[PDB]
Amino acid sequence: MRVTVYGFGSLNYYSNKLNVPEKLGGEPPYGGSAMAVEFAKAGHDVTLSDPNIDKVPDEIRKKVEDAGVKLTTDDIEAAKEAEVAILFTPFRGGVTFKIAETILPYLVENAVICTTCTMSILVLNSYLQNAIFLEGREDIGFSTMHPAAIPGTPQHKHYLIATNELLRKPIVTEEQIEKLKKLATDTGKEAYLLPAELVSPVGDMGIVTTAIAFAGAIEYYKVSRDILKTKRSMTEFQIAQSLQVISSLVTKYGLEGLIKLLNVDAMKASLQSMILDKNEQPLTVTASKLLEKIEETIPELIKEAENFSPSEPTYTSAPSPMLVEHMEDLVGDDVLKGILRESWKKFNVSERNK
Amino acid sequence: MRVTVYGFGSLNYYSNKLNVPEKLGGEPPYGGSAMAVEFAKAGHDVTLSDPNIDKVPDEIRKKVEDAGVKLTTDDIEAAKEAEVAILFTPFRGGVTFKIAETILPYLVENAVICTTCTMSILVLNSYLQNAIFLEGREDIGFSTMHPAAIPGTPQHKHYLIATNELLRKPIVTEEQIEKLKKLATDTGKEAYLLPAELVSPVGDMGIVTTAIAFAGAIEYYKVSRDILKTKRSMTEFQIAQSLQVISSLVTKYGLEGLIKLLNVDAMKASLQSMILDKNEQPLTVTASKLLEKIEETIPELIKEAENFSPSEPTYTSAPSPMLVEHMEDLVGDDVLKGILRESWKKFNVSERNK
Ligand SMILES: Nc1nc(=O)c2c([nH]1)NC[C@@H]1CN(c3ccc(C(=O)N[C@@H](CCC(=O)O)C(=O)O)cc3)C=[N+]21
Ligand SMILES: Nc1nc(=O)c2c([nH]1)NC[C@@H]1CN(c3ccc(C(=O)N[C@@H](CCC(=O)O)C(=O)O)cc3)C=[N+]21
Ligand code: NA
Ligand code: NA
Ligand code: NA
Ligand code: NA
Ligand code: NA
Ligand code: NA
Repeated sequence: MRVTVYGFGSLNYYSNKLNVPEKLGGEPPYGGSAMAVEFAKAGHDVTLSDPNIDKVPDEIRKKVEDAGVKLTTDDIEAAKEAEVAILFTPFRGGVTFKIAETILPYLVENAVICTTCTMSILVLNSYLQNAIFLEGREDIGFSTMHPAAIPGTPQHKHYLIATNELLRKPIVTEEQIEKLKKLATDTGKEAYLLPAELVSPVGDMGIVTTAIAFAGAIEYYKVSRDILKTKRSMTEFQIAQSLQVISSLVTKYGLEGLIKLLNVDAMKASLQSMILDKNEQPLTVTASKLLEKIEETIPELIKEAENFSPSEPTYTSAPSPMLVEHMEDLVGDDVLKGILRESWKKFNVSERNK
Repeated sequence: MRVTVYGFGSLNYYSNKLNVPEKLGGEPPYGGSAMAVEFAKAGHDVTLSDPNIDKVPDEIRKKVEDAGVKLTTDDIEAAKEAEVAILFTPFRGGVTFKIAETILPYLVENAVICTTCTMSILVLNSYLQNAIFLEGREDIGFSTMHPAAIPGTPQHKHYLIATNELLRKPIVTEEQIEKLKKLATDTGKEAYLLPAELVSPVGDMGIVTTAIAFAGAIEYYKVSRDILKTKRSMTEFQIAQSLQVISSLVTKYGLEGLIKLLNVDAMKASLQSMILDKNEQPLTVTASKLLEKIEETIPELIKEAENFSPSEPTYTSAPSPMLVEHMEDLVGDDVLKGILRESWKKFNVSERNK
């Protein structure tokens, strides 16, 4: 199939800033370039478009070209025969939007546009609605080829592919998803099909918080089921509440607010009474140990927390899905969609140091 | 001061169901009874009201009475001179509401009603609004004496006391809070003053999820700051999103939905690329290890997840505080308060096994 990868990947970031050969493995080139080489080795007709191809050293460029990858700096020309367009584009503001809007009229009929860790597919799909109406591109599909790893490292053994699950309207077809699954299996990677909204919390760097919180909830569920002998309904309410509260505090008041309002000393004290089976509670015990010296590890945050004051009140435990249902019933989806747009932009209050 | 503790504490639960002397320490009686004995030893005029005082063994009853605690089965008479009324009442439906509504006209002027781990003070305060209007008890204060531990165990060294912080309207006065702080310091306990909405996620059994997720977010913040060298705004967005998503999934689809939709295999794979400094990432490493055998530990949930299907779509990442602000602007608080009522009731979809 004809695949165009947009973005080589930052050579300096993966070599000097984050020592990827040392911390994870493999050798440069990492990122979009590695993805392209793999698709080309599988026998796909691959093009890699990047405006800075001339800054790539000759030895690395030659290695990429030898695999069969066609290199170019022309994004529009690179889109012309593309059945799959993968955006390995900057975190930087507006670069991904610009590229997607520019290639949109040139992609082949039924082409699918895929984002990676730097852009939510839902944010991109929403941003392009008027362009789709104007260019009559309702045939274009939207999904992801999220590596949830750095391509070129031994850890990259899969791709997270966004599906229509949990969405009100579809953004991709079954045929398009099959093409993405094939790109993954043709290159020896496991294809993980997830609801589109979950690709980011599962694939991005936040997987650390996602997995620790999820593992912590299962640990609390096992203590509740086996030791406290409490009701499932009570256990699920406690998990939902704890996580909604922390999320609300970080969103509204930042990490400094989260720390000042929850009270680390209180959490540490309270947690002592839930250490009921040391052998069956690895995370509780590990977390308790961390809370003991937490102030030495994050002095900069402890200082912000000491100078923090909540500017206005809020309902930290209000369950989002319940507020979402009420809002949808009261004003409808389009009106509600003009909220998930303002959230991702923060990736405002953070800028103003709030 | 005159304090009335409502509820002895369940002798069978703390001795046979949860082996408290073995798992935590100390000796029976645990709970409300222990709290009463401590306030009586400090020199307070203490009354303990419980309908089942005659079921308490004589030796345990004698030990309580010897400390100066007045035992009774009459809740109304027990309220008559009470400056502080502490509800160490059942998790069981409507028992706490009944007692609070019944003693409300008899408490002394400016008395404060305190809940413990079995009832949110905000839920109770909301439920009693018409009774307060009718009995002209706008002088009554609402707060907590949450042990965030089992009173009588060596771990119980503090109390969580609800304040007006983060609330739109106050529920307690400074004088009332000072009385609670005194009950705590008079009995050698640390007084932890928290915003009323945070007493439950910090004090209740959910502290396991609260502390693991919080510790996990700080661990991810340190990896982001020191190793990835990414922006604070990006880090806080990732923490907020991860936790909002997990909370939304558990609230709407239960633990079985959470497990099926996030995909444990995907989370485990993705997490491998964020293990960047083993020595500085205890929770990531511990969580990764747990995900490896997670299916053997919770087969009952893995089976529900296999038979799970989302009934309707939702926005799992919608930030609650943003939806709260919009709702408050669109319909006002009273209209919005008729939502936090339906949430706590679940402590519906859970009952229907959804
Ligand atoms: N499951 C998984 N998902 C990931 O998404 C993932 C991972 N594992 N392992 C490590 C790579 C690395 N990573 C970065 C995050 C932010 C910046 C970032 O903020 N870069 C800025 C500037 C960085 C700088 O110059 O210091 C930028 O490109 O604009 C970079 C790299 C996430 N990764
Ligand atoms: N920081 C902290 N906060 C706590 O709130 C806390 C703690 N540590 N350590 C352990 C005690 C124990 N605990 C229970 C939770 C639910 C039931 C429960 O659901 N009981 C049911 C029935 C129990 C049965 O009969 O099996 C009931 O009373 O109706 C009991 C006990 C929370 N505790
Ligand atoms: Na996230
Ligand atoms: Na902040
Ligand atoms: Na809901
Ligand atoms: Na909780
Ligand atoms: Na459930
Ligand atoms: Na907000």
